[PDB]
Amino acid sequence: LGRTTRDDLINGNSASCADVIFIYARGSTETGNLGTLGPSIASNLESAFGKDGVWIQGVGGAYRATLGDNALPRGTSSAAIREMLGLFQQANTKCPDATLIAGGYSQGAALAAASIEDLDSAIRDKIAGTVLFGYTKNLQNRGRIPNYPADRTKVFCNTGDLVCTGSLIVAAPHLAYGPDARGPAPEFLIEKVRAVRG
Repeated sequence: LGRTTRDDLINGNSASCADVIFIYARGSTETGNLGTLGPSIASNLESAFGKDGVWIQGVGGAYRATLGDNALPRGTSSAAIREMLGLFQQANTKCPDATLIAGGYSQGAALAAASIEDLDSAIRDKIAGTVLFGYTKNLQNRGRIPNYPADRTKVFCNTGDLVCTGSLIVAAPHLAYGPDARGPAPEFLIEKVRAVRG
Protein backbone atom coordinates (compact mmCIF):
# COMPACT_ATOMS: atom_id res chain seq x y z
CA LEU A 1 0.00 0.00 0.00
CA GLY A 2 2.21 2.80 1.19
CA ARG A 3 1.26 5.30 3.89
CA THR A 4 -0.91 7.00 1.25
CA THR A 5 -3.43 4.10 1.02
CA ARG A 6 -5.52 2.76 3.87
CA ASP A 7 -8.23 0.19 3.39
CA ASP A 8 -8.91 -0.75 7.06
CA LEU A 9 -12.73 -0.79 6.55
CA ILE A 10 -12.66 -2.78 3.29
CA ASN A 11 -10.24 -5.25 4.76
CA GLY A 12 -11.86 -5.38 8.17
CA ASN A 13 -14.71 -7.52 9.39
CA SER A 14 -17.16 -7.62 12.28
CA ALA A 15 -14.82 -9.72 14.46
CA SER A 16 -12.12 -7.03 14.26
CA CYS A 17 -14.28 -3.84 14.55
CA ALA A 18 -12.55 -0.73 15.71
CA ASP A 19 -14.47 1.71 17.95
CA VAL A 20 -13.95 4.61 15.53
CA ILE A 21 -13.98 4.45 11.68
CA PHE A 22 -12.55 7.41 9.79
CA ILE A 23 -13.53 7.78 6.09
CA TYR A 24 -11.48 10.32 4.15
CA ALA A 25 -11.68 11.66 0.55
CA ARG A 26 -8.48 13.09 -1.02
CA GLY A 27 -8.11 16.10 -3.37
CA SER A 28 -7.96 16.02 -7.20
CA THR A 29 -4.86 14.35 -8.51
CA GLU A 30 -3.65 13.16 -5.10
CA THR A 31 -2.00 9.70 -4.72
CA GLY A 32 -3.35 6.60 -3.04
CA ASN A 33 -6.70 7.14 -1.35
CA LEU A 34 -5.41 9.46 1.35
CA GLY A 35 -3.25 11.93 -0.64
CA THR A 36 -1.13 14.47 1.26
CA LEU A 37 -3.19 15.29 4.33
CA GLY A 38 -4.87 11.95 5.14
CA PRO A 39 -1.73 10.22 6.60
CA SER A 40 -1.09 12.96 9.21
CA ILE A 41 -4.70 12.83 10.45
CA ALA A 42 -4.44 8.97 10.58
CA SER A 43 -1.25 9.05 12.65
CA ASN A 44 -2.90 11.30 15.24
CA LEU A 45 -6.04 9.26 15.35
CA GLU A 46 -4.02 6.12 16.04
CA SER A 47 -2.15 7.82 18.89
CA ALA A 48 -5.43 8.77 20.47
CA PHE A 49 -7.34 5.52 19.99
CA GLY A 50 -4.59 2.99 19.55
CA LYS A 51 -3.91 1.14 16.24
CA ASP A 52 -6.64 -1.39 17.04
CA GLY A 53 -9.14 1.26 18.13
CA VAL A 54 -9.53 3.17 14.81
CA TRP A 55 -10.04 2.05 11.19
CA ILE A 56 -8.90 4.53 8.49
CA GLN A 57 -10.35 4.22 5.09
CA GLY A 58 -9.62 6.48 2.14
CA VAL A 59 -12.29 6.81 -0.61
CA GLY A 60 -10.99 4.98 -3.69
CA GLY A 61 -12.85 2.71 -6.11
CA ALA A 62 -14.87 4.86 -8.42
CA TYR A 63 -13.47 8.09 -6.90
CA ARG A 64 -10.85 8.94 -9.38
CA ALA A 65 -10.30 12.51 -8.08
CA THR A 66 -10.34 13.88 -11.66
CA LEU A 67 -9.73 17.60 -11.91
CA GLY A 68 -12.55 17.94 -14.47
CA ASP A 69 -15.13 16.56 -12.01
CA ASN A 70 -14.84 19.68 -9.92
CA ALA A 71 -17.02 21.42 -12.46
CA LEU A 72 -19.89 18.92 -12.11
CA PRO A 73 -23.01 20.23 -10.09
CA ARG A 74 -22.14 18.82 -6.73
CA GLY A 75 -18.41 19.42 -7.18
CA THR A 76 -17.66 15.76 -7.91
CA SER A 77 -19.21 12.88 -9.88
CA SER A 78 -22.26 10.86 -9.06
CA ALA A 79 -20.16 7.71 -9.18
CA ALA A 80 -17.79 9.06 -6.57
CA ILE A 81 -20.74 9.95 -4.21
CA ARG A 82 -22.03 6.43 -4.51
CA GLU A 83 -18.55 5.12 -3.68
CA MET A 84 -18.39 7.20 -0.47
CA LEU A 85 -22.07 6.42 0.40
CA GLY A 86 -21.27 2.74 0.12
CA LEU A 87 -18.29 2.99 2.52
CA PHE A 88 -20.51 4.64 5.15
CA GLN A 89 -23.03 1.79 4.51
CA GLN A 90 -20.33 -0.82 4.88
CA ALA A 91 -19.02 0.79 8.15
CA ASN A 92 -22.59 0.72 9.50
CA THR A 93 -23.13 -2.92 8.52
CA LYS A 94 -19.78 -4.26 9.70
CA CYS A 95 -19.60 -2.33 12.90
CA PRO A 96 -23.01 -1.02 13.92
CA ASP A 97 -21.62 0.38 17.16
CA ALA A 98 -18.55 2.13 15.86
CA THR A 99 -18.58 5.95 15.90
CA LEU A 100 -17.92 7.31 12.39
CA ILE A 101 -15.84 10.39 11.56
CA ALA A 102 -15.16 11.81 8.08
CA GLY A 103 -12.92 14.17 6.18
CA GLY A 104 -11.99 15.50 2.77
CA TYR A 105 -9.74 17.91 0.93
CA SER A 106 -10.77 20.03 -2.05
CA GLN A 107 -12.88 17.82 -4.38
CA GLY A 108 -12.89 15.19 -1.55
CA ALA A 109 -14.41 17.88 0.74
CA ALA A 110 -17.27 18.42 -1.82
CA LEU A 111 -17.56 14.60 -2.05
CA ALA A 112 -17.77 14.26 1.78
CA ALA A 113 -20.43 16.95 1.83
CA ALA A 114 -22.57 15.47 -0.97
CA SER A 115 -22.25 11.99 0.54
CA ILE A 116 -23.24 13.03 4.05
CA GLU A 117 -26.12 15.01 2.55
CA ASP A 118 -27.50 11.96 0.77
CA LEU A 119 -26.88 9.53 3.61
CA ASP A 120 -29.71 7.82 5.50
CA SER A 121 -30.23 9.93 8.72
CA ALA A 122 -29.63 6.98 10.98
CA ILE A 123 -26.14 6.40 9.57
CA ARG A 124 -25.53 10.16 9.33
CA ASP A 125 -26.30 10.46 13.05
CA LYS A 126 -23.38 8.19 13.81
CA ILE A 127 -20.86 10.60 12.17
CA ALA A 128 -19.62 12.43 15.30
CA GLY A 129 -17.42 14.87 13.32
CA THR A 130 -16.37 15.88 9.81
CA VAL A 131 -13.28 17.98 8.89
CA LEU A 132 -13.21 19.62 5.41
CA PHE A 133 -10.05 21.34 4.03
CA GLY A 134 -10.13 23.77 1.07
CA TYR A 135 -13.82 23.03 0.75
CA THR A 136 -14.83 23.77 -2.85
CA LYS A 137 -18.43 24.41 -1.87
CA ASN A 138 -17.60 26.54 1.18
CA LEU A 139 -19.20 29.68 -0.27
CA GLN A 140 -22.13 27.98 -1.97
CA ASN A 141 -22.99 26.05 1.17
CA ARG A 142 -22.02 28.88 3.54
CA GLY A 143 -19.51 26.75 5.36
CA ARG A 144 -21.90 23.89 6.08
CA ILE A 145 -22.62 20.38 4.98
CA PRO A 146 -26.31 20.08 4.04
CA ASN A 147 -28.42 18.12 6.51
CA TYR A 148 -25.58 17.95 8.95
CA PRO A 149 -25.10 19.91 12.25
CA ALA A 150 -22.79 22.89 12.37
CA ASP A 151 -21.36 21.71 15.67
CA ARG A 152 -20.10 18.54 14.03
CA THR A 153 -18.49 20.35 11.04
CA LYS A 154 -15.04 22.00 11.03
CA VAL A 155 -14.01 23.65 7.73
CA PHE A 156 -10.41 24.72 7.26
CA CYS A 157 -10.41 27.28 4.47
CA ASN A 158 -7.25 29.42 4.39
CA THR A 159 -7.46 33.11 3.63
CA GLY A 160 -6.54 33.45 -0.06
CA ASP A 161 -7.50 29.89 -0.86
CA LEU A 162 -9.84 30.91 -3.69
CA VAL A 163 -11.72 27.57 -3.85
CA CYS A 164 -13.38 28.55 -0.52
CA THR A 165 -14.72 31.65 -2.21
CA GLY A 166 -16.63 30.22 -5.14
CA SER A 167 -13.93 29.62 -7.74
CA LEU A 168 -11.74 26.76 -8.80
CA ILE A 169 -8.57 28.79 -9.06
CA VAL A 170 -5.75 27.11 -7.19
CA ALA A 171 -3.64 29.53 -5.19
CA ALA A 172 -0.78 28.84 -2.77
CA PRO A 173 -3.07 28.85 0.44
CA HIS A 174 -4.87 25.86 -1.07
CA LEU A 175 -1.68 23.92 -0.74
CA ALA A 176 -1.08 24.99 2.85
CA TYR A 177 -3.30 22.64 4.93
CA GLY A 178 -0.46 20.43 6.24
CA PRO A 179 -0.38 22.18 9.68
CA ASP A 180 -4.16 21.75 10.10
CA ALA A 181 -4.14 18.04 9.29
CA ARG A 182 -1.38 17.52 11.92
CA GLY A 183 -3.07 19.44 14.71
CA PRO A 184 -6.51 21.07 14.88
CA ALA A 185 -8.34 18.75 12.48
CA PRO A 186 -7.53 15.39 14.33
CA GLU A 187 -7.96 17.14 17.74
CA PHE A 188 -11.45 18.20 16.61
CA LEU A 189 -12.38 14.69 15.48
CA ILE A 190 -10.98 13.15 18.76
CA GLU A 191 -12.95 15.63 20.85
CA LYS A 192 -16.11 14.82 18.89
CA VAL A 193 -15.58 11.04 19.34
CA ARG A 194 -14.86 11.43 23.06
CA ALA A 195 -18.02 13.50 23.55
CA VAL A 196 -20.08 10.51 22.27
CA ARG A 197 -18.07 7.54 23.51
CA GLY A 198 -16.22 8.72 26.60
